[PDB]
Amino acid sequence: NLYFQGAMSIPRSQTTYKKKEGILTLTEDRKFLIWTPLPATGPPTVSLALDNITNLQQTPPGSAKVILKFTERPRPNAEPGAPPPQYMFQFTHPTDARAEANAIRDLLSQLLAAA
Ligand SMILES: [Cl-]
Ligand SMILES: [Cl-]
Ligand SMILES: [Cs+]
Ligand SMILES: [Cs+]
Ligand SMILES: [Cs+]
Ligand SMILES: [Cs+]
Ligand SMILES: [Cs+]
Ligand SMILES: [Cs+]
Ligand SMILES: [Cs+]
Ligand SMILES: [Cs+]
Repeated sequence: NLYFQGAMSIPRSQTTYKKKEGILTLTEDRKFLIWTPLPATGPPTVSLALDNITNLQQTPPGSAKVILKFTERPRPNAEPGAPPPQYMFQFTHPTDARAEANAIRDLLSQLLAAA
């Protein structure tokens, strides 16, 4: 019977990464999570293929900061004791930070399950 894909639009959210302000979004094919520093006219500094993402975590509501943390699959010759690569994005929209985190989280979780 029927097959449905997510139809919510791709958001562009104000976020800090490694203490630099930028924009977190997805590529138009919804296959990469990309973060670009402001002004966001250059190339992404982070490009994470959703196929390589193994975990999605968040600060709980009421935390000092609204953060999503994405974990990637270990690099090929990483040592077996080493932590996996991780990426923390702090949402900085003065009123909508948590809403915006929620929207990205929901869209990513849907895409990750659909693959
Ligand atoms: Cl919150
Ligand atoms: Cl949910
Ligand atoms: Cs936005
Ligand atoms: Cs995945
Ligand atoms: Cs997983
Ligand atoms: Cs907060
Ligand atoms: Cs490894
Ligand atoms: Cs990192
Ligand atoms: Cs901001
Ligand atoms: Cs699937």
